[PDB]
Amino acid sequence: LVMSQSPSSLAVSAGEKVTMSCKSSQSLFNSRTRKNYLAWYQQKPGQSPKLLIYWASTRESGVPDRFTGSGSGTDFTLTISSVQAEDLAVYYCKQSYYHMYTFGSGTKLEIK
Repeated sequence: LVMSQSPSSLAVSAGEKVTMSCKSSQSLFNSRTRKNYLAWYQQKPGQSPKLLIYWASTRESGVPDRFTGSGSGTDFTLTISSVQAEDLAVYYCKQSYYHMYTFGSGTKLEIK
């Protein structure tokens, strides 16, 4: 199982929308619970990881609608509506199915 994220680095202006990908070499869809065990985390410098989305598209309580997770099977997407200064961080995807390769390599988000 290979988890791959892209792009590695995103540099945009405030207010812009961005999308990032997380691919898996194997399907993360479980025919039992019928859900994709893929989550997205926000990692700021030295801070504790922050859960943004789980079950591929379920937004964690406290997270604004600006963060949206989508996709199924092998291709997943994290969308951030209008990037703001507080969004500056590295975003990682984590799969909880086979569990051979847990986290993706991450996408760094910055402004300007």
